[PDB]
Amino acid sequence: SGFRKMAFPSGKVEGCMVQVTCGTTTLNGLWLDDVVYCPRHVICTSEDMLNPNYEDLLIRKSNHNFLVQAGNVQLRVIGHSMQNCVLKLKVDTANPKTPKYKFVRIQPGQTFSVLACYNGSPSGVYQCAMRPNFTIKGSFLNGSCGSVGFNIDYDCVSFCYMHHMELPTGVHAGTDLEGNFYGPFVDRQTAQAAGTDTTITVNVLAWLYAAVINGDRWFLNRFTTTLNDFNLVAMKYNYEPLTQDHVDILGPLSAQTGIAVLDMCASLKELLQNGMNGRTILGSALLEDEFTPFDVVRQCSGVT
Amino acid sequence: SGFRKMAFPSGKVEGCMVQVTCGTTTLNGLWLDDVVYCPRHVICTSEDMLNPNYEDLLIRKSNHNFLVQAGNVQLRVIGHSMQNCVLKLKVDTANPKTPKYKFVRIQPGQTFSVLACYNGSPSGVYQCAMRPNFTIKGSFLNGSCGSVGFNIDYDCVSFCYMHHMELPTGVHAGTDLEGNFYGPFVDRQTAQAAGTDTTITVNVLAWLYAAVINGDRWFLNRFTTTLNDFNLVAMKYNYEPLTQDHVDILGPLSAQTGIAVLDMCASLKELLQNGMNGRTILGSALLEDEFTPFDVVRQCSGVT
Ligand SMILES: COc1ccnc(NC(=O)Cc2ccc3ccccc3c2)c1
Ligand SMILES: COc1ccnc(NC(=O)Cc2ccc3ccccc3c2)c1
Repeated sequence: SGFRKMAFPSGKVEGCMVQVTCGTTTLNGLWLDDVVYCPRHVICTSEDMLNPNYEDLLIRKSNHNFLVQAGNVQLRVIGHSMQNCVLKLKVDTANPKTPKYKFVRIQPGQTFSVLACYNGSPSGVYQCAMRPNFTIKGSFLNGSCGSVGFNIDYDCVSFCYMHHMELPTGVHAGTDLEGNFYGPFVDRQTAQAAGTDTTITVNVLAWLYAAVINGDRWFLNRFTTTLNDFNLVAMKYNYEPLTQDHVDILGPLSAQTGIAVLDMCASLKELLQNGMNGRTILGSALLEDEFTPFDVVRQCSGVT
Repeated sequence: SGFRKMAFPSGKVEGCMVQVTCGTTTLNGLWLDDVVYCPRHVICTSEDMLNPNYEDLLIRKSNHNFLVQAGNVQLRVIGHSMQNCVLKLKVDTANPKTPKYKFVRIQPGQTFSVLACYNGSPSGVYQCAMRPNFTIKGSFLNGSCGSVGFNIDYDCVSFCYMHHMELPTGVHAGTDLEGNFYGPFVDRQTAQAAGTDTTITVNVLAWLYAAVINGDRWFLNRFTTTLNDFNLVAMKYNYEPLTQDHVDILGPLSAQTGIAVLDMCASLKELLQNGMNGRTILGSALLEDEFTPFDVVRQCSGVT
């Protein structure tokens, strides 16, 4: 037993991290096959960020202006293009460490592991979730743009995120590996306030089921509720509406503990209205929403 | 900006994980050079665990009784020995993925990354800390024994922990890579209640400094304290005593924010006596003690 925010092993992804420099700007790039993916703002000078015209800026750039370095060996750039907000640098060498991969655009509420990088070097790995407002609460400094978010399906790396921006609230913005930002964020140095960050209700329910599996059962009561009654209380606390599909997704957790989904919703309603009263669940004093029901089932079974 | 429980990249460690089977028991092993390290309880049957005599049990075992598998290739065991609570299986092949390494016995309060494994396969990575009572709050299931705890000094992996036991409270027990358990734990299926788990005060101070760096300054007050006055309040809340060495360790964080260590102790005293009042610090509703001051400085600087 035990419950932790566990990230996927980062080994396969580490073998893909490279350093991309353009002018005085160095950031991280994802080297897959003979392509290096990186946030297109690598071409901007700090003044250009204020109101950038990426196509105009990119006209002044040639292949030899992008320095790509995998460890300490320099890679030769033989082509460059812009796809949405990512530059794809075709190199003369295919990454021999390229794992089996996919580019996925994840749904809000889904989780992924981040391999935070500086100068093409992996520094740390941690778990994140795409918030319902399309921001992520990561840990990024200057030099971290180009860090990637990913999941692993046994041996296939599903890249879902690339870090590009820090927002005024301290949260982060990024794109899928096709250069499209999640949400309404643009790669411009302008204040882009995020929307209301709602709670991923299904994830909280999955983590309350993980808490039951672990031995923390103080919050379980003798009450039940209905989807409609639950959503009246969830809406008040900025919780995402609960659907029958969410109830079905919770199936293996509801069966494992023997506790009905609606019975757990009733316990969540009482935690929302009455608080934790100084108590904790899985060592947390608040309701955790960054474990999808898949993460909980995986951790409480034995998947690798 | 942003603050997360970040683990070191697990790539170097993944290349060392193998599966060790003995009888019907399969667990994980650490393959470094021509040696495979594993918890010696791999030789026990579930009945043997009740009161094991490891030397007697190990007499009935030969090299051919230990099955070592690195991925899907079988490794040949040409020697076996017991060192404290770890079996060292000498194999005929040196691990070509062996990174530069060290075996360290960490101090209580120190942190490390865990690469949780099942059948020699890495499943997840997360950060842990050695509690002052020598337990860890990990996430382990059956098949996870032999999972390792480690730190990385640029390119050198310092292995500090090997998972062996789950304790009645749900916490875990393990050994350093020389087979000595941290704490008074023994590899026997007997109830071994842990001692009082105290709070690593210095780690909470480092994480309160990280919170200031991040923009969360609500808890900062106009008060100060002395080491002796702070420790009177810390003792009451089961907090570890604060020494001048802890104050010195906090140096780069105290300089970075400009806030004296004793001024931050005063804010910690008010958080202890008055609680959080429904507020949060770095998205947590309780005082986090699993970021050493080194982790905080590292995350709030740019180390890889
Ligand atoms: C390379 O350029 C990058 C990289 C990463 N993040 C950014 N972010 C921004 O510029 C957005 C921002 C953030 C905070 C503000 C705070 C106040 C007033 C405006 C603000 C605008 C730019
Ligand atoms: C291979 O053997 C292993 C592996 C991992 N953990 C264990 N742990 C134990 O046996 C200790 C324990 C835990 C919980 C109890 C609860 C009640 C009564 C006694 C208890 C004893 C043994």
